[PDB]
Amino acid sequence: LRAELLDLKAGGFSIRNQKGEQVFRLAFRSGALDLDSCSRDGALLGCSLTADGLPLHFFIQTVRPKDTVMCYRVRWEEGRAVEHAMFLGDAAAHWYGGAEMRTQHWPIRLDGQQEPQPFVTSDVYSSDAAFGGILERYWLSSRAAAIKVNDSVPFHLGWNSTERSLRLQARYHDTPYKPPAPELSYRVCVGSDVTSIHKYMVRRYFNKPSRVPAPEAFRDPIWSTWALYGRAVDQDKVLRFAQQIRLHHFNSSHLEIDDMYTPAYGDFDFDEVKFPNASDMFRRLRDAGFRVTLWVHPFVNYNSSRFGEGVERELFVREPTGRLPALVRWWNGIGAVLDFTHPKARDWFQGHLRRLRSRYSVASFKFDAGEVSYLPRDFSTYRPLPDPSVWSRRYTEMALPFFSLAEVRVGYQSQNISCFFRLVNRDSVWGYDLGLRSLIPAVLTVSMLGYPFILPDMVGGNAVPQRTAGGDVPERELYIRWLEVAAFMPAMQFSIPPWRYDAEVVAIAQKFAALRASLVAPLLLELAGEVTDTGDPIVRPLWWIAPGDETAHRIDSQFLIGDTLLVAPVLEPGKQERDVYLPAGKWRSYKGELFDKTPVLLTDYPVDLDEIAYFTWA
Amino acid sequence: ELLDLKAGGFSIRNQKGEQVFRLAFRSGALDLDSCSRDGALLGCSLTADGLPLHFFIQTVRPKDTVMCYRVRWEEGRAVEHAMFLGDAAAHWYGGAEMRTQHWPIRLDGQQEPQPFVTSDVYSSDAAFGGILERYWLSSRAAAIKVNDSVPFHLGWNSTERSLRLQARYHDTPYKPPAPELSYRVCVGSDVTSIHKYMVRRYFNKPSRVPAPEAFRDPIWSTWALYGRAVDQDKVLRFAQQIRLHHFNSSHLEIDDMYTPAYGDFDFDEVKFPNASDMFRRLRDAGFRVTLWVHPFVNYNSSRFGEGVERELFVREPTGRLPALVRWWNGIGAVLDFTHPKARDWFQGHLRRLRSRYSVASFKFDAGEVSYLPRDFSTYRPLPDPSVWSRRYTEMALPFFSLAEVRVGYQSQNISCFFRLVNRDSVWGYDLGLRSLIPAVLTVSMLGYPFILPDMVGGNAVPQRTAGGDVPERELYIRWLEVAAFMPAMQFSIPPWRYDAEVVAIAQKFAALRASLVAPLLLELAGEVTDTGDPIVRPLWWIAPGDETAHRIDSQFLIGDTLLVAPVLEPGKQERDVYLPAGKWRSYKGELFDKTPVLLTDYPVDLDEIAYFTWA
Ligand SMILES: *[C@@H]1O[C@H](CO)[C@@H](O[C@@H]2O[C@H](CO)[C@@H](O)[C@H](O)[C@H]2NC(C)=O)[C@H](O)[C@H]1NC(C)=O
Ligand SMILES: *[C@@H]1O[C@H](CO)[C@@H](O[C@@H]2O[C@H](CO)[C@@H](O)[C@H](O)[C@H]2NC(C)=O)[C@H](O)[C@H]1NC(C)=O
Ligand SMILES: *[C@@H]1O[C@H](CO)[C@@H](O[C@@H]2O[C@H](CO)[C@@H](O)[C@H](O)[C@H]2NC(C)=O)[C@H](O)[C@H]1NC(C)=O
Ligand SMILES: OC[C@H]1O[C@H](O[C@H]2[C@H](O)[C@@H](O)[C@H](O)O[C@@H]2CO)[C@H](O)[C@@H](O)[C@H]1O
Ligand SMILES: OC[C@H]1O[C@H](O[C@H]2[C@H](O)[C@@H](O)[C@H](O)O[C@@H]2CO)[C@H](O)[C@@H](O)[C@H]1O
Ligand SMILES: *[C@@H]1O[C@H](CO)[C@@H](O)[C@H](O)[C@H]1NC(C)=O
Ligand SMILES: *[C@@H]1O[C@H](CO)[C@@H](O)[C@H](O)[C@H]1NC(C)=O
Ligand SMILES: *[C@@H]1O[C@H](CO)[C@@H](O)[C@H](O)[C@H]1NC(C)=O
Ligand SMILES: *[C@@H]1O[C@H](CO)[C@@H](O)[C@H](O)[C@H]1NC(C)=O
Ligand SMILES: *[C@@H]1O[C@H](CO)[C@@H](O)[C@H](O)[C@H]1NC(C)=O
Repeated sequence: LRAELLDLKAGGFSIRNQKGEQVFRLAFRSGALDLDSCSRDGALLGCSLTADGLPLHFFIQTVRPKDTVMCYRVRWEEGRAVEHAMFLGDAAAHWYGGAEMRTQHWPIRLDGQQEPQPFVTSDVYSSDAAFGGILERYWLSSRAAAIKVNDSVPFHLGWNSTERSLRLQARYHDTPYKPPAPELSYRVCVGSDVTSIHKYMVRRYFNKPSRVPAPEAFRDPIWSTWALYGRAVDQDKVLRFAQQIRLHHFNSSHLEIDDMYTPAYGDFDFDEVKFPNASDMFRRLRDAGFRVTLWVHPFVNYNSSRFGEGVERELFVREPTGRLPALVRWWNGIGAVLDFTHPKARDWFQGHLRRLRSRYSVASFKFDAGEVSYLPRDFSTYRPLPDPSVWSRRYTEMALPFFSLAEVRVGYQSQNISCFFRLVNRDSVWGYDLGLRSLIPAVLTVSMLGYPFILPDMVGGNAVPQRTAGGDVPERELYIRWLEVAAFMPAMQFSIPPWRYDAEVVAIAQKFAALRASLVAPLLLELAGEVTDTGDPIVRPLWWIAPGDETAHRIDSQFLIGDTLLVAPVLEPGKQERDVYLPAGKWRSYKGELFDKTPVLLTDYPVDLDEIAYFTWA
Repeated sequence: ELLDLKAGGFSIRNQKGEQVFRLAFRSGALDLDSCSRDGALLGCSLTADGLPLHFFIQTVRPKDTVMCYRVRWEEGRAVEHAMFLGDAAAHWYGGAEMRTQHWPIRLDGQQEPQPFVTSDVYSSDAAFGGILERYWLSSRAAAIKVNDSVPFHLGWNSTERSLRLQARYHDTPYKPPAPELSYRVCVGSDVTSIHKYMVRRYFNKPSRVPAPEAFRDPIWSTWALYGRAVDQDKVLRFAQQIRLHHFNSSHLEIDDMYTPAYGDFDFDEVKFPNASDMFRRLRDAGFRVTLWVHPFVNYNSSRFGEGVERELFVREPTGRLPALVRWWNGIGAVLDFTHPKARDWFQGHLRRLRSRYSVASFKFDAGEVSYLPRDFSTYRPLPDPSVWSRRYTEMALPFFSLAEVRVGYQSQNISCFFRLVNRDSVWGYDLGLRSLIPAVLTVSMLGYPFILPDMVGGNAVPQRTAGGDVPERELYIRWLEVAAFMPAMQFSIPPWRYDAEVVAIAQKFAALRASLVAPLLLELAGEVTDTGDPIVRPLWWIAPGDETAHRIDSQFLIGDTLLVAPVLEPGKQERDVYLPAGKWRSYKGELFDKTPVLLTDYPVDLDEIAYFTWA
């Protein structure tokens, strides 16, 4: 059976574009159709029975929303689980989108075998199976086809590398999804090029942020206490850090005071031991020209002076019967988690944040955690969440009153929250496993999902022992190369500072701060103001401007800021040159060279330790 | 044998030809053409709808006078069989402690099968109480034991007078280690013989006897008298007042609340400034002391953190974190008595209280799985959740001599006292005066000889009290009188709360208990170890062929030789008394030797109980 350019068989379907290329192929894996049960009424193709003879609500509806776009609405509705296997295709077909992951490849590459698991916001820092804090049920092909899985679906995702398939599953057994009868539905749209079809899908499904964060956050470096000091942060260390930033002649968007400044997790005011005179600390920081943000989280531990208050006022996520709080474990221990569906728990959280601003003139907050992997398997909330990841959304709404200098590390339809979105903890390693090579794939993936204001975590990574190339801190060359690429991303955050290394590392950092300020920042601010209208990302893949270009489809070592700044950092140790691809148009190099014969690969393009290759539209 | 199997159910007859058991299949019907016989085994492979089935009936003749029928129905589809109680002449005993306790068993209205698990029935007429067994006995000398394997749920239907026996795994605290309903129906010559066979087969006997003074001297509890507000001064004033009114004491039981928070084991220094001195004074005044304990650690307990970190608590289903519970004293965790570490932790605190304060033993309160979460996990798995109650009652074993528990799930071989759940200060069968004999008989039937019928006069809860503030004078006296003849006797609201006559009546019944009742209780207690027979016996125990003895809920036996007939109604100075076969000497000296007989309008004044001794 043919529905426009879609071939339906018993065991699956395939779709072609007008050129006659196969741009989508899908197998039914929880059963087969009985084609004799299928009838066509206009654009609608419905089927009533499976091949085994079970009743079924299946349909394919053809929709022509534009002259150059054909969409296919698909529904398979049976307690029997639904699975369709979406084939990525041959080596020339490259896919983008889905979730932030621990090992982030661009284009998407998933190794081995994974049985479908809940497609929900998880902390992937320790897990290569899980799906990260920022995700969307959206996959885009370099062959100008895209799939959006319906928000209704109790959606689980697996993969099979042998047949290079995504396993799309709807199920209600062994999952944190509740019903408001499994149901897998989605829309496949086919366009003329990858950029056009992407823009159609983004405008249809994702909201835009309508505001821009503080302009200094797109220019001056952010300074975090976390990687430098860890939990042992205190009043003296914060002031010594602030002083050292000024003496080494660096600007600051703000200083972010991290874990731990409270006596217990759940308390909001300062530990009087480690911060004897917080008021004085903030007065000195204000006088020295530092805005300040504070690390906050949705947890109240059992030994918090606020745990009792939360239980009695019922501000916590509950066990399934909805009567008592449910205990959770996070990286800082055991307690409850605040229910952001509950107006009282929202007012309670907000009240403590407004008190910290009122008292200490704190500008905004680092909103840490927010993943449903830190909620119990099965739970209840003041308002029901059949889709559990909507809890992540509700937590990110806590940033709205302080959006201007706020960061969150989760996004579930959080795109219209006009704050920064931080990548989960990068490790001080070179590789794609949360390392230097993960940065461009991860930022591109997040940008694709409609989150323009991206903070790529910490320059040099978090320097976790056993996860650090160089033992104690990231090795010198890793720090420099990271610093360089980080200078061209929308927000830039140091923790382990340049003066931990040597005068040359400091000099390189000062150079990239100055270059960021004069070249990058004016363009970031223009593009940030443009988001409100266009909904286009700030960090763009090479294929954005060269959508018909197979090399631009594959590249993970280069990116664009808007359409006009092309960046090609060195991402390998012991290299003073790299290959640079210029995809289309005329490009002026940082040294003044005019390249007007494109597309072209520049072979062995010189880039010394203290340099990055960048090119501007001509 | 004498079992007729049809498609829709079966019936069983005794050798006299009476129908002693009738059961309907309610989750399907048998295809009789699928049934074949190999010796005593009758197996069937398909239902009437044509579904595959593991069904069998095996005939077993274990004794000359006993025929048993092993039945299995094994299908995720729930199994339900409806057991018919029969006509008005058929009377049934056993099952669970209930809020409204009738004898024989009477269940009103309609109840969908619900989990047959240890619950706190104080506020609930549907639920099954802390002491229960899947065991039902007929006055027609038939009994059923439901297999321990069954994920067993019980309902009832008063219209057809049926028990609804259900096996299901959906919406229940039962986990599997495929629903399965199996049971054994045994038929004997008389109700007492068949009961003794079933008890010896299924229930263990306690091999030890509690402290002899617990069967003689009254127990004194602070609970109904003082409530939570109990203090060091109040405990000492109570102890003094017991001595000044010339009463003996087995021991004084200090109840809720003596700790700063629930989960702490040592004394609140505010309400008990010098606990050591309090216990020294009580010891000098000749008082043994027991302490109220429970399996909960509240979130505001200084011990909650320790329990979380050492993982001593019942967990949520994934078995990683503690699960919070609500009980009558707030929100916290519950200790996992499947966990050796949590058992050692609990025991350690109890041994410290004995070592420090010379406390004799403990009141082990709660223990029902209705205070555990719907779905939970434990160090060792409990596919049958009520085994948690068993594991909690094992905490009494080292202090059994003066211990009480209020739950029993195969806890019979734990040689401590078993307390009825809170009696209310009312006359009726809803935890009132009329509930006492049915409840004690029901518990005795399940192989628990050492029974404590809670508090003389009840707990005096406002809105659940005949007389407002305390139980009305006549209720207190009648309760006191029947309580004097039960295996253990516990006052809380004391006689001197009322008047000199109530005190005098209490002193009389204390003296009578000491000289008549206590020597017999101790003999029968020592006999349990060998016979496994209860102390408190129904009239039908000695008169098993007697239809009147089958029905009576207002009389009981201590052993075979002491017959008790208390007044259980306000404004009555007489009652009808039934004497079964044999010769009886009344408390006034009258020889009744023309029996069985109904004594009509037998005089019993306010300060008296009717009792008779074998002659
Ligand atoms: C992953 O995909 C491969 C290829 O589709 C699956 O392997 C096939 O399995 C079927 C049985 O259903 C065999 O008859 C085929 O011969 C297999 N083909 C190959 C190339 O191995 C495999 O089953 C899938 N794995 C999972 C976990 O679903
Ligand atoms: C911001 O984005 C959120 C999330 O998509 C929008 O919230 C949805 O709004 C519609 C219309 O009111 C509701 O029916 C949905 O239930 C909302 N979803 C959630 C998860 O809250 C919100 O309206 C957006 N606001 C703007 C102005 O863009
Ligand atoms: C006391 O009673 C308990 C419970 O009936 C007995 O424990 C059982 O012992 C059997 C056989 O050794 C085990 O297979 C069961 O697992 C135990 N059941 C439970 C629920 O714990 C115990 O053995 C009895 N002890 C004595 C001496 O009578
Ligand atoms: O503790 C402060 C720290 O928290 C977050 O990182 C933690 C992460 O969420 C865990 O998965 C990991 O095991 O532990 C990390 C801390 O050691 C946060 O992302 C980080 O920036 C910092 O705020
Ligand atoms: O509070 C001590 C008290 O506890 C027990 O009785 C409680 C019962 O378990 C609850 O169901 C009821 O709602 O509240 C009762 C206390 O008010 C116990 O049985 C009793 O003897 C005493 O120890
Ligand atoms: C997607 O979900 C919406 C809301 O549940 C529903 O109306 C629509 O029909 C679904 N689409 C398909 C193709 O099943
Ligand atoms: C530092 O801040 C000052 C004041 O806003 C500004 O004029 C200057 O351009 C900034 N320099 C850099 C390198 O960011
Ligand atoms: C009762 O349960 C036991 C243990 O699971 C089993 O072996 C036995 O056969 C069952 N009895 C019947 C009658 O099904
Ligand atoms: C109770 O039994 C009657 C008569 O046998 C029957 O008609 C009725 O449906 C039963 N009720 C329930 C709730 O099963
Ligand atoms: C009370 O206890 C005393 C001292 O042990 C004992 O001699 C007496 O027989 C007991 N009397 C009663 C009525 O319990």
